[PDB]
Formats: sequence, C-alpha cells, structure tokens
Amino acid sequence: NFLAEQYERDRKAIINCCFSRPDHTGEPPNNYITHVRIIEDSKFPSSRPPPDSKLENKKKRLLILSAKPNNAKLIQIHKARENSDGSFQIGRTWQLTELVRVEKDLEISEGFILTMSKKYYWETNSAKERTVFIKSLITLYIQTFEGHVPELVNWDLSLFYLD
Amino acid sequence: SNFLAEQYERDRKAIINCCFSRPGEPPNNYITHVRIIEDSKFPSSRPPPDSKLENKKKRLLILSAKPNNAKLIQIHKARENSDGSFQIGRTWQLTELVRVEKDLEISEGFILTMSKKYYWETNSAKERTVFIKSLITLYIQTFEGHVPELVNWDLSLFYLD
Repeated sequence: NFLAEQYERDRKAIINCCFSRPDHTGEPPNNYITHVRIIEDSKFPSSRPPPDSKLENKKKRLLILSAKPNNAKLIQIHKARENSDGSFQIGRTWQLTELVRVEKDLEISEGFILTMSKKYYWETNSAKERTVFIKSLITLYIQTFEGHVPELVNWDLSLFYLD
Repeated sequence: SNFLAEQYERDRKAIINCCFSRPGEPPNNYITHVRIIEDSKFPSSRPPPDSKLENKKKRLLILSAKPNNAKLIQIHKARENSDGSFQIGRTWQLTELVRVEKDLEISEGFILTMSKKYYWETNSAKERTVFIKSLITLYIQTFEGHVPELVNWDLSLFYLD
C-alpha cells in the first residue's frame, strides 16, 4: 500500500503540472482521468526487451489519460516523466481514437503493448498494475462509443465479474 | 450468415412490436437480443451432452433501457409463441448481474449470475461472441466516468478491425 500513497502523490503533481491551469498558448487544460507508472526501454521500445538489457536503457515514465474540457468523449493518451526538480512534463500525446490494439505479454507479467500507428512496448511495475491500467484504458475506450456499437471491438475475454 | 442477419431483423421487429411499443408507463427502448436454448432439467449448469431433446426450450434474451434513462438497463427472457407472437417471461435489472462466464469447452454456452445462475446456449459460437460483447459493453457504458475497481475480467487482448 506504498503503491496507493505513491499513486495519490503522482496524481496531485500531474494535475498540478498539466491539467489545472491554462497552459503557456493560453489554452485551457484537459481533465485528468488516471495514470500509471511505466518503464520504457529506449533500445527496445516496440517489442519485448532482451533479458539482458542494460539498466541504462530503462527509463521511468508515466502514461496518463485525459479528456477535452468540452468533450468528455474526446480522450487523449499522454506519455510523461517526472524531472529531477519534481516537476512533471508531457512528452507525447495521442488521441485515443488512434488506439487499435492492446495486448498483454504472455511471457512477462508486467509487459504490454499498445498499438497506434506503431507499436509501443512498456512494462508496469507489477502484474497487478498492468491489470488495472489496461482495464482502465479499455473500459474508457468502450465508454467513448456512442451507444450500442460492439461490432467494431474484438477481445479474448471469457470471464467478467464484480468483486 | 445472411440467414442470420435476416432472422435477426425479423426477430427484432417482432420483439419491438410485441413488447417495446405499447405502454403501465411508456415502454422501454429495445437495444438488442439473442436467441438462446434453455435446458429445463439443467438451467444453472452445463447440460450433459446427452440431455434429451425434450429438455431443450427455445427462448430469447433481450436488453432494453428505460425511456428516461439510457443508462438504466434491463434484461428480459422471452419466448416466441406458436402463433408467432412474442412474450416476456422474466426480467432482471442489469445492476443485478454479477458474473458473466463463457463455457470454456462448449463454444455456444455461457452463464450469467444474478442471484441464481443461468446457463444458456446460443445457436453458434459467433452469436455468443456477439451477445456477450453487447452485454458487457453496455454494462460498462452504464457507468458515468471512470469505472470502479470492483469490476474484474480475464481479458488479455483487445483490438479493432
């Protein structure tokens, strides 16, 4: 539950850095939804990294999901990092609509791949965290559809339940 | 394939006519349905592959929404009468649904849990895929904003075509 305190800490900093005041363009900010810590391997950013990847390759980053202030159905994905001075900054943005595939790595419990125009391989810090972020990403995606339209989605799901 | 789609439009129209067009209060709005087989000797678990034809009853599952709130969903069980009319025999609130499980060995079978368990089969594997997709996506959509920690699943892959 060190996890939960870290999450709340990150959340506050993130909203403060990036989803709270007009930016400076002087455009309003997006509304924050959720985030997750990830590890990115700069030499293997699109596929499973060799077991022997130099610790120097491993970057600490964050994925963040948010929505347009005037559009609750226009969601964005961001990649961000925490700088040494504690500030936060976003380095990449995608529209959710660019997402075409989400897959868990069968061999690495924290590994997953997001596919937009290219593939993005990332790892979470734990198996549980992978489950949570992916659930968040996919349910949010589903919620952006306008009413009943399941013809366009495909999944390997066989069990769904409430705890 | 083409037969199915045509059967599906036929059923849909009849279902709306019989159950979602007249009023006590305004009728619900139809969303979707599927044809199911129910085993009356084995209603809550996988029937023996041996189960006699006389146990097998033709039904339908229908999803609908309250006219005022598209996020208040109901599940209905119905049956087509010999005369060609349809009638609803059972209703649940979608909020009652606590589990959805595909039968891992019978590709047409699935189980829904509300207070009791209900085992049903569709007529094909593809029809199961389609209805379950509708059921779960709708459940998800009845949530405003981020969906809570409580929902769980075994998904490991998701993609658009």
